[PDB]
Amino acid sequence: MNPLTLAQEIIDGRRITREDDLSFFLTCDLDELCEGADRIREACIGDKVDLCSIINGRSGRCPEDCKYCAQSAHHHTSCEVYNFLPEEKILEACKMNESEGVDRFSIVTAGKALTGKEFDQAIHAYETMHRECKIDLCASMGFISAEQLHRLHEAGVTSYHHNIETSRRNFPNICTTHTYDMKIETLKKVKAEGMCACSGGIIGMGETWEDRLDMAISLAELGIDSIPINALMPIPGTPLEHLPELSEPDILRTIAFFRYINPEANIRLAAGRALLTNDGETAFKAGASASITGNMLTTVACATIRSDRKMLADMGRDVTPEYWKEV
Ligand SMILES: C[S@+](CC[C@H](N)C(=O)[O-])C[C@H]1O[C@@H](n2cnc3c(N)ncnc32)[C@H](O)[C@@H]1O
Ligand SMILES: C[C@@H]1NC(=O)N[C@@H]1CCCCCC(=O)O
Ligand code: SF4
Ligand SMILES: [Cl-]
Ligand SMILES: [Fe+3]
Repeated sequence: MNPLTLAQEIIDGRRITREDDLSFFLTCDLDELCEGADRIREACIGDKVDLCSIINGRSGRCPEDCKYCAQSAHHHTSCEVYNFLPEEKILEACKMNESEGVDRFSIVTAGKALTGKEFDQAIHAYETMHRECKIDLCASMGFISAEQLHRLHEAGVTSYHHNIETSRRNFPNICTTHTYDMKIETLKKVKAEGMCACSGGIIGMGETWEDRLDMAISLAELGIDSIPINALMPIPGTPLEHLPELSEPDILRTIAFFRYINPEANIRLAAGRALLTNDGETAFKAGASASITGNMLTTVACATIRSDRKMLADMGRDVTPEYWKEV
């Protein structure tokens, strides 16, 4: 077995399982694994690169203890602190991302879960966006209930984001206040609601190569539709502030095997894209088919949205959103 023929087999319908020799993806040649991942992406996704965007709808004060997170109240960081934003600020950002041609937009909230009056405020914001704007809609709100997921879906939200973060084995080393099992339960609810599930995690936090493979396999078993691969941005004041940043070859290997293991998913670049040369150009040629663009939650964009769209179009990818296709 070799990466080039294995990519052909997957194009022709083979699917990697937990019982396959996953160590192959660690020992095989990187450039061949990238080439094969790009071919799998071309066959299963095609040339569209889906671009999404986010707003930090509620910043800081989270009681959870995730070791990477700027917004955990267990850490003293530079993060802004505010309760759920006024609707006008959300609509301003939605309209801006639509003016720039982004495919979808998400409200992302710090906290264990968004509940009660602030949840109602989010719903109202989605109703206004669904009425006024053509850009598609996502939410990332923590451990919400099935009834809340249905309310989001009825208001026009089509994807729910809930990252597994790390492998099951490594999860207790990153967070003690909630569990990996709790993440999987939310994801099952997202699928039962008929929404797209967007779930990935963070690499470079000290997890092993085998943990990264287990993340990829676990998301494949769930049928996850969109998989954000964040490289750690070490945040000053958090426990992980002094971890070394990942190299481009290590990120590319990860993107590529996530593509082999999740051939039909959008493998999506997310935080840490500045670690890649040319703001991720090579990753789009190594299995990635989607990216978050523009500003993140407490850190700034690696480039403007326009720069990302021009880079992708110049390499021959399609970045025209559906709402700009008039005829
Ligand atoms: C989506 S959560 C917000 C909603 C909710 N509180 C939750 O945890 O599901 C924000 C996402 O940002 C990513 N993230 C946070 N801090 C990061 C960092 N320093 N480097 C890379 N990714 C990070 C994590 O993967 C996390 O899932
Ligand atoms: C929510 C978006 N979806 C995802 O998987 N990561 C994004 C957020 C990245 C945050 C990077 C660190 C920060 O800005 O605090
Ligand atoms: S639950 Fe979400 S906001 Fe809270 S510390 Fe963890 S990643 Fe950050
Ligand atoms: Cl756990
Ligand atoms: Fe603490």
